Amino acid sequence: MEKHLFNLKFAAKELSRSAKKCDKEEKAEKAKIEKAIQKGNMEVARIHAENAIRQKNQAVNFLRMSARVDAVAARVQTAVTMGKVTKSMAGVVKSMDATLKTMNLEKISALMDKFEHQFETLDVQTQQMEDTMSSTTTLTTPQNQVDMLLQEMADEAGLD
Amino acid sequence: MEKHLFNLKFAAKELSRSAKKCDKEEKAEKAKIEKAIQKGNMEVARIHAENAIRQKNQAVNFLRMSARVDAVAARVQTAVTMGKVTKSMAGVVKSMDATLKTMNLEKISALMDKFEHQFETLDVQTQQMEDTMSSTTTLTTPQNQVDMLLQEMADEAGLD
Amino acid sequence: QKNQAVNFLRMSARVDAVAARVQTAVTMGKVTKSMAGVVKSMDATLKTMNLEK
Repeated sequence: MEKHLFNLKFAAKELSRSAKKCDKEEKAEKAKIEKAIQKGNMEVARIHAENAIRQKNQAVNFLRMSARVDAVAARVQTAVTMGKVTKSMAGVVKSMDATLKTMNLEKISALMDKFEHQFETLDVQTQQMEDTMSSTTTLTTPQNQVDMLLQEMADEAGLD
Repeated sequence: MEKHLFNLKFAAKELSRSAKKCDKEEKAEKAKIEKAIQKGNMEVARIHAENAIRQKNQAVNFLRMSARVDAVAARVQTAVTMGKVTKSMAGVVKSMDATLKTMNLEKISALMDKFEHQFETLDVQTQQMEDTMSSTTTLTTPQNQVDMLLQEMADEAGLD
Repeated sequence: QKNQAVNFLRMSARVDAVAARVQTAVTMGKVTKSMAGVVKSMDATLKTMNLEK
């Protein structure tokens, strides 16, 4: 499908370029007319005048085609990108669906209260551990000593 | 079909070039006439004058052919590019059609309400998850503490 | 030229007035911020320096 989009854009840019040439030729042809009629030739001056004119009207005609073809090119662009979005969206709806069948909310919620209970047990493990761990080395940290220390750095705390 | 377009443009540019030569020869031939009649020769001066003239009228004739042939060349150009646009357009109408038969709007719209329902379920999954997830670690974020904090940075907020 | 002199000079007046009040607004701003500063630093140094100690 892309192939046709690319050919349309190509045809558009094509028409623009050709129109551009015909216009350029038009200007050059004015110049050439002036050189011609400078001699006093009334025939060459004629067919040059003529080719100048046709170059200009061709410029109009081509450039018009460039317009309309460009428009269709735009809408085709929209059509393709729309296509991509549609496909990909179908993709997420499906994968998410078949992953919504085994992930259906009940199993999740269960997994979550299971979660609460779980790390709750983590916390009690922690607490227990730190009780025995702090009652084994506790000879090296009297309560009294810590009291007088904390007081020591209390009264003078911000005095430096 | 391109082959004939290319031969027409070729014939046009051909005629232009030959016309150009005949013109150049014309000027050179004026010069040569002057050299000739400088001696006083009334015969060489004749046939040179003659060839000068015919060179000029040939310039007219050729250049005229260049004009008209160029015109047909232009319209043929339009015909070809029109051809390309037509084919490619037929292409998009068809591919898009046979992709409009299995993509026919009803199935899409269905896919879309299915879409709403789907990500709706996503949101409830989210909400649930964050409830248990924020009620498990919630010991580490008292409500009171957050209140006094937010107030702390409320009163002085923009004072810096 | 003379009436323009009047007109411009009038604009100079009023714009100058607003300029003055804006000046007051800014300096007021500075004073407010800095004052908030002393109230706070002095406060958090009033918590560990509280009169009893």
